[PDB]
Amino acid sequence: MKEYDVFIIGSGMAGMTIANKCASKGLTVGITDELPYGGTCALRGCDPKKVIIGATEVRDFAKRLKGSGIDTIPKVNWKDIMAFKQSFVDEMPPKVEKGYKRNGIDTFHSSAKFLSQNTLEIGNEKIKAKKIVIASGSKPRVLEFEGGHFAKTSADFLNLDELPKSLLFIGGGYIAFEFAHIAARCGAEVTIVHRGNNPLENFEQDIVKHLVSATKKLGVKLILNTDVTAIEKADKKFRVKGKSAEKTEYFEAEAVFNSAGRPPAIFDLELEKAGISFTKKGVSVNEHLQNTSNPIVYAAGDAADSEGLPLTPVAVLEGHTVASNIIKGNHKKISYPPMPTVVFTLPTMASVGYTESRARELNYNIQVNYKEVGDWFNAKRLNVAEYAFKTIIDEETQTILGAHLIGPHTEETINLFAMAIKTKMKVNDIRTMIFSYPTLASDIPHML
Amino acid sequence: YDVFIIGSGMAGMTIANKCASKGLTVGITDELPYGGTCALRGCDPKKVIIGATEVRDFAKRLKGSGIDTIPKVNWKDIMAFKQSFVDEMPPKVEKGYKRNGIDTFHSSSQNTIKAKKIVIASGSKPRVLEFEGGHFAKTSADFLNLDELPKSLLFIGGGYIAFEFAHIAARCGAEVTIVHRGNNPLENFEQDIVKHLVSATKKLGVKLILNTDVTAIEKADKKFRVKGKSAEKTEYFEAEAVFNSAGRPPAIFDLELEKAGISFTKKGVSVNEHLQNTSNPIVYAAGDAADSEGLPLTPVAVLEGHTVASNIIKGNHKKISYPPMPTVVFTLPTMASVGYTESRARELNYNIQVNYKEVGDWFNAKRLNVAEYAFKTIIDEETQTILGAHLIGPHTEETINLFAMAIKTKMKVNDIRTMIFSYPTLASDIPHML
Ligand SMILES: Cc1cc2nc3c(=O)[nH]c(=O)nc-3n(C[C@H](O)[C@H](O)[C@H](O)COP(=O)(O)OP(=O)(O)OC[C@H]3O[C@@H](n4cnc5c(N)ncnc54)[C@H](O)[C@@H]3O)c2cc1C
Ligand SMILES: Cc1cc2nc3c(=O)[nH]c(=O)nc-3n(C[C@H](O)[C@H](O)[C@H](O)COP(=O)(O)OP(=O)(O)OC[C@H]3O[C@@H](n4cnc5c(N)ncnc54)[C@H](O)[C@@H]3O)c2cc1C
Repeated sequence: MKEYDVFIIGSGMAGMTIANKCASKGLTVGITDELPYGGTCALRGCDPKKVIIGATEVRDFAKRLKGSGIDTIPKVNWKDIMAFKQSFVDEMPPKVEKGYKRNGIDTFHSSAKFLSQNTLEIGNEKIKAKKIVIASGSKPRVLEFEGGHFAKTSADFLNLDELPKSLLFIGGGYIAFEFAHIAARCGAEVTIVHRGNNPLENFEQDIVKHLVSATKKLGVKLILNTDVTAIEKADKKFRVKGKSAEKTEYFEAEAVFNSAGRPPAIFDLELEKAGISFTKKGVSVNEHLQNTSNPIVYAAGDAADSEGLPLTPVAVLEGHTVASNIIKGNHKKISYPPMPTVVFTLPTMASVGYTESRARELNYNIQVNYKEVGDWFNAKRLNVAEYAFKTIIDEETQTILGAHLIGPHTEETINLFAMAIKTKMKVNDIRTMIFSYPTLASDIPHML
Repeated sequence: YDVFIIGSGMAGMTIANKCASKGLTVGITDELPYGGTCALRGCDPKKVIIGATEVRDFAKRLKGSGIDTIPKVNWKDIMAFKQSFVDEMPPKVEKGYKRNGIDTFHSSSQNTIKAKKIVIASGSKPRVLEFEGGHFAKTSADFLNLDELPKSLLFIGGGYIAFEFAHIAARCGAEVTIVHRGNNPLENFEQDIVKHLVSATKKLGVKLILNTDVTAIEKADKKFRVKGKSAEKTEYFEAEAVFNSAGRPPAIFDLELEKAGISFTKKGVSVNEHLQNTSNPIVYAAGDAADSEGLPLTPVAVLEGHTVASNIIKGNHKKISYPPMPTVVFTLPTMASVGYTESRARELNYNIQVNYKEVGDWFNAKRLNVAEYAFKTIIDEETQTILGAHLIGPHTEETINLFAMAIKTKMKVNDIRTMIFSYPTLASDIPHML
């Protein structure tokens, strides 16, 4: 058969990071992906989404200054932005292929299961390897209710030839809200059906409520405390059944979307046939991101049950660590800096570090600064109605435990709270800092 | 009075409000409405107007790529929008001053009303241009008060305001000229970066005239003819309005400084480490009015305020300390800098590593269809910390502050590389720049 130094399942951010890193320290590298090389982020995730959001920002901005110095609000041309998006998606796989060829990396284009501890079924073949890496990331949750198969994926949303006239999103996290915001701004009826009491349960609700507000003003119907129990095909539309505490509601839309959590993409690998430990949260890893059982097996990114948030940069960070323990031997212990996250709605919400309740749960002595500040210059000049913050400061050290933002540019500003946390910067050293002005960053000293 | 303050600017307001809260008697005077250059005739009103232009600019980068129509700026309606900001501010300063037992006065020897300690916070004024016809040239405040936009505009200058205003006017549909005396525009800034703003500014339909001294302005009908001499010719330039964009001397030359023995230069009131005058020790200065190590920025005016306020309140216990002072040119694309230029870090004999790159191909420049994206970082080799960073492209006005925090925190290069940033964002390009 073929022996390999490293064999990697999936050429995503974690797969690319290890493949490139190991191949340039001389090792023989075999990588396989069932889909074109790139990963969820580059082809069907963050990048394509952010491109699309581009044109909506133009529309949103023109709308905000209407009759305040702008007369015509542009309508988004759905056709042209998909093509623009596509030029980014189409270029990335050949770009990762070009690099794999220039690095002595064997490209395989087939799915992968374990046959044994150190062997894999790649199409027909039977590739053994010295160290094997699981970097499969996560997949859409299979909806286990009558009609579940009618619910299109996130990938399908980003590949729409035409924008449907109405869209329902089954979910209550970041994807449901980002895709609702895009759909509505491009001129469709949108509904969001979420099973929980609170949308974006993970985020500080004193921030989330302002996003719910903006989301209603946009013409997006938020349905809470509802389990979808069916999807039926009524002509070329869909009739969605939802059950709440007593009553039953039906909802019609030209397209229904699966916006649920994403389980780790590890359940079809025949893990058990290789003695590899796993949970419902993904591949079980130790402090070296080495499997807790089979020590030839490493995992990184969404496919690993780590303390890492399911974020592109985390997948890279975990990538550098796995590749290091492979190339040199188990020396490096994974260390997480702050993990800032963004919901790419307009207005954006951003969060880094602990929530109020999380910091109390950990018995930290805290100070809380929450403030709605829509009347601050930065919100008023851009005519953005929702601007609010919540900062969590440790009373003992006078450092930041966490920051939670909604308003203009929070996706950027959240990174200054990230750096303040990582550098253990005292609250008074941020207050007396000089920022460029007028800028959103320059409001940070007023948030403390 | 305990404290008497000349000018309710950012420095004036800061010292006034700070002293008044500790139980001191406070007297302040301006001459114009209370607020200062930034709030009423500077940064604030300028940023409001730039908003409308960002819409037009953005709806045009994505022209044919998801946007079909490019909106025209309504000069009247954004003036009105700008004016609502400016008009509501001075009554808001009264409400603060009155709610703290501060005496408001609205008029222009050693300590002559007399008071125990006196503060000079007069800020800066437009340079009086002293050539035949200099008076025709309107102030930058007048640009921000224009009822109507002229059809052509000429800017005498090579600094941030000349370019910021040229960008606005061009985007609003006007033929625009910059006449600069110097060899290079924006001389203080890294030229490896400035050259990219030059490129974009010409692509905008702006004529940049270099190495030219303006010798006259002549007013024929509702036009003006500007005369300009180089090493060769005396080229002439015609425009419905000419603007004074030349540099702002400190606003102290008409206060009769010599009548109080108070040290000054042409660069402003001479101050010590306490921001107390090097001669008269009853006199403190803050802002554009002080010849301090502080750049002429709003936040510097505030920082200098809090030091003067503290030395006055408890006695001379605090020596002014400057953090990194990031500055921005609010053109599109924006230009940003903080800390040392390459040549300045060499002048202080730092052993330096320099990272430059033009990166208009990177995802963040490419997805926004911004052609100009470049950076230049200056790293001290010994400590592996950032001495300076210099940026042009999308969001540099926001991103430059991360370089500021990195410098203040003596953050090692490798810890910026290992940081996790929100993605996709402009901030997440920082570790690639390093
Ligand atoms: C719509 C969407 C938007 C997102 N937006 C953001 C955002 O803005 N910011 C952010 O930080 N994160 C975002 N994320 C998350 C981000 O995409 C992931 O955290 C990151 O891409 C995980 O990368 P990975 O390397 O772990 O997996 P991926 O990068 O997805 O790579 C896994 C690869 O494995 C392949 N594969 C899977 N199973 C097998 C198998 N059995 N055999 C062979 N190949 C297999 C897949 O085809 C895929 O190419 C988003 C995700 C989605 C879905
Ligand atoms: C067009 C422009 C754009 C700018 N943009 C920016 C920017 O984007 N970012 C930034 O950080 N900085 C910017 N600045 C700089 C900023 O305006 C100043 O640094 C800031 O105003 C400093 O405040 P100050 O207290 O020193 O002066 P000011 O607040 O300007 O001065 C206070 C007041 O003193 C008054 N005064 C003058 N003489 C007398 C007198 N004899 N008696 C009584 N009162 C008097 C004046 O009327 C003035 O209103 C800009 C400046 C201009 C002109």
